[PDB]
Amino acid sequence: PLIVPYNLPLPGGVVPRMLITILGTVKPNANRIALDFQRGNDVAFHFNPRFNENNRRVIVCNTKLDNNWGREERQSVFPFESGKPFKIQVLVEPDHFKVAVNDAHLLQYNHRVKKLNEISKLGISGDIDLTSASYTMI
Ligand SMILES: Cc1ccc(S[C@@H]2O[C@H](CO)[C@H](O)[C@H](n3cc(-c4c(F)c(F)c(F)c(F)c4F)nn3)[C@H]2O)cc1
Repeated sequence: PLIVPYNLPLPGGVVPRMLITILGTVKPNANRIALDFQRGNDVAFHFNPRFNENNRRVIVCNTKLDNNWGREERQSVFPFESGKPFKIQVLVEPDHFKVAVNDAHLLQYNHRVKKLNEISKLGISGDIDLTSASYTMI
């Protein structure tokens, strides 16, 4: 397995038609997972499965600008399961990141950070065994 937290450079930033694929297995009794598409210290797109937020499972998405988190976007469809292998696909579209988990569409996140070419790393952290993280153009 790859070492978590893992940094995946995104050379030249992201662009529409770029597909990022993350394969891993959720740890037993997981609490949290995060993907962080970063523009320097800013987080353009934070994708954060929470397994126990007041006894509910929820995906929280947000952006961090100058160390401040913005308005959260929440999704109660929750396709992750402790102990189980998953696939996350993040497709960059012109106006949003489009996320599918285990081949099922999950959510879209409209671009708040609009300098897509400056979003040039992806951090992967939290309660997973990370098998692979890669990108390709579709
Ligand atoms: C005013 C206010 C008060 C409380 C909060 S709570 C905050 O909410 C954010 C989304 O709006 C982020 O989720 C943020 N956050 C989570 C992580 C994280 C992770 F999600 C992992 F999965 C992980 F493995 C790890 F190491 C982490 F550090 N880092 N920052 C959270 O602290 C936010 C605003």
